[PDB]
Amino acid sequence: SLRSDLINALYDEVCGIISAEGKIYPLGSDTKVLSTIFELFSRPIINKIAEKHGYIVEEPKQQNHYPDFTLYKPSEPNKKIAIDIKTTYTNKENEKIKFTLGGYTSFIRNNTKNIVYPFDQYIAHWIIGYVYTRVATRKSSLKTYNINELNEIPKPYKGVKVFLQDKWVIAGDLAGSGNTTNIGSIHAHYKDFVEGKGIFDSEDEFLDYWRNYERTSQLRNDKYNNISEYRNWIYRGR
Amino acid sequence: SLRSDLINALYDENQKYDVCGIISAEGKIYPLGSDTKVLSTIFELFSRPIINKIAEKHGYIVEEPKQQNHYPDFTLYKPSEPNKKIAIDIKTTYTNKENEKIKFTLGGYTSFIRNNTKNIVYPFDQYIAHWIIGYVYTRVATSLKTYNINELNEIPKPYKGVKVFLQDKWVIAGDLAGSGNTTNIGSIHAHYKDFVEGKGIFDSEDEFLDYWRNYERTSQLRNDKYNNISEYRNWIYRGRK
DNA sequence: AAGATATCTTA
DNA sequence: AAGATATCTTA
Repeated sequence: SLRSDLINALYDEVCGIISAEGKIYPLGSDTKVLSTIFELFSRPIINKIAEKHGYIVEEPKQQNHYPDFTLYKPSEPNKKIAIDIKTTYTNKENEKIKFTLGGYTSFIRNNTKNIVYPFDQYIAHWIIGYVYTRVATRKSSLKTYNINELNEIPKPYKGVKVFLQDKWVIAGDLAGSGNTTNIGSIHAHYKDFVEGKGIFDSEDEFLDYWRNYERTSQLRNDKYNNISEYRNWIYRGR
Repeated sequence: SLRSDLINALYDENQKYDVCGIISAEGKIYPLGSDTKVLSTIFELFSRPIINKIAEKHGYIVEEPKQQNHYPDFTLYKPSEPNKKIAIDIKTTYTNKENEKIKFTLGGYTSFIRNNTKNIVYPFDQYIAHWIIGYVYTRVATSLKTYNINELNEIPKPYKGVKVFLQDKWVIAGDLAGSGNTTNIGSIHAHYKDFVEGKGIFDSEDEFLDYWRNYERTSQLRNDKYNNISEYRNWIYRGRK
């Protein structure tokens, strides 16, 4: 399928930035550097596979718009797939990780706000999750290298494990961010996201929970703070 | 001096080299995207080597943060003068037309400029200078195809007119917010050359710091207090009340 | 001014 | 949970 192909290609597949003159500057250790590194790394892979499956690939023509990639075949343009690259680290393998999966106050409550095409034209919402182990930056990460010095440039990451999965499967009930209100993924191990061991029962339960989520913890206290407390709410009448 | 050196280096180095992509240890080159986040990381990893060239030339030690969200991007100093560090921070912005006014988000106003050791590499009071290295670039029209080692020139870039400057945070800060939920200090909204000429609004770094330490998070709690420089100055005049 | 995009630390 | 890091957008 398009999916079996994509995840199969991502799996089978960086030391720094290069300039037109020839200089290559090393990478920094902050997450803002890696996110960009992974997003870019993913761009020509998602486009090669999409082609293969007669899909068109689009990107936000406008900034601050979800998702990183919009996919669709010409014919059936009302059936669009949404792909989003996410990124998180890990200090030591096996540890539990979590992802921030998007705002619950935008394209999930308003159909046009902060998204390319109306929320309703997307049939799927995948999450290509990248994970990496943190590694302290190097002094040598501060000098420029040359095309032939390449195999010597250190990187701020060790072992990167990547997974692909439907958003709601890996979504949780705990908020991913406080002030910028983000949906939070499950806080589990890597293969739990890979085996899709989530907590929500259906796509619609996922949206029902988050679409009904209150910002102010006070209002949330007597509404429902988690999955458990949610279903009760359900059995009471909402 | 260290400063004029840094500036002159950021000019000449940035005026001749263009970053057109990321590279793999094996050879493959991946093009860039046209969105600010992508761009703002480039100019960040780009300056690091220069700030390190010149700092070394003046015998200054350089240090990047230890945690993933600590200010500033670099801490300079002489071991001969510890409690005297220089803080450098790179900011980015964009313009559609070449001759527009710009504006940067100069960090938070409720973190370290309000609390000594919150979100900063070393206590705030251990810094003498706080510079900003601004990068203004120009958005262009927008590829998704991997270019080989011998194809650097075909690689299109999504920016067309980088302009950098180094100036003091306080000199260029304004009386308005740069962000709401992320409580950021706003810079002056002015034409590029003004950031270079230091045509700000605050009379001293002393006035800058106090404005931002009393700025109430919301217009409502503000109106009775103060919403700009003139109102701040009347408030001060009226007896900080 | 006020909230969105992404992701993290502090506890 | 909340508030930090950066920057944008909308009104």
